[PDB]
Amino acid sequence: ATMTLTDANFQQAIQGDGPVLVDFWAAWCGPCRMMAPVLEEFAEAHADKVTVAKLNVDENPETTSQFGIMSIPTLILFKGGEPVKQLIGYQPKEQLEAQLADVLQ
Repeated sequence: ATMTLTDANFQQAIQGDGPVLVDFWAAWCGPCRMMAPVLEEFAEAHADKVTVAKLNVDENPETTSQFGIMSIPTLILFKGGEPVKQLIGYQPKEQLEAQLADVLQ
């Protein structure tokens, strides 16, 4: 699948006609430093059923600003440019994969 990306490629990911998990963390956020390793297992667990596309939020102001993406750790799931769902805060796997099941199903 996809992997870590930057601003001009955020778009070129989210436009795609498949589950693009955009994995918003940042270089300082205490809980995102603990969710990022949780989100490494959450990459592996379905690694080619979903794009996972991790980035340091501050580097991509584009469309981050539009969807209120200062609440990091944040996880938007896109396809076709359309965010079908958006999750925030350190959810465990059993809550994340449950909420996100509506694209893993």
